[PDB]
Amino acid sequence: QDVDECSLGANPCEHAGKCINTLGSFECQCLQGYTGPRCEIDVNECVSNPCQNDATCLDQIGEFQCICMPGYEGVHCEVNTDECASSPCLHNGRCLDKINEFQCECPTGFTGHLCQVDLH
Ligand SMILES: [Ca+2]
Ligand SMILES: [Ca+2]
Ligand SMILES: [Ca+2]
Ligand SMILES: [Ca+2]
Ligand SMILES: [Cl-]
Ligand SMILES: [Cl-]
Ligand code: NA
Ligand code: NA
Repeated sequence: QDVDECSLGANPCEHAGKCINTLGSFECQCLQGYTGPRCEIDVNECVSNPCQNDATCLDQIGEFQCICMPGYEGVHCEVNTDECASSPCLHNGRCLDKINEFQCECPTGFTGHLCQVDLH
């Protein structure tokens, strides 16, 4: 004789998991982001510290999201944004990459941060 645990008053599977009856026991089909025999674990997607460079990790349902510290980008904030990519230095100035910052080394005779000032 078998008792259907799923048909009973309450659902033994936590977090809206699907209850599937078996002979002798029961099993839980968990939703994305939940684990355990009764879906009682909210999987920590931030447990392995996936966010890099002092970024903040958000433990979400079935996913993680990284809030990047200024100057960094990407899903894991792994990319140090190249501020020289957009070519900010006018009149062909040398660009030096920093954090959320660029450094223009202006040609002769220009100045100073974007090399826009013509000294004539
Ligand atoms: Ca059963
Ligand atoms: Ca989670
Ligand atoms: Ca940078
Ligand atoms: Ca600047
Ligand atoms: Cl992210
Ligand atoms: Cl300037
Ligand atoms: Na981008
Ligand atoms: Na300038």
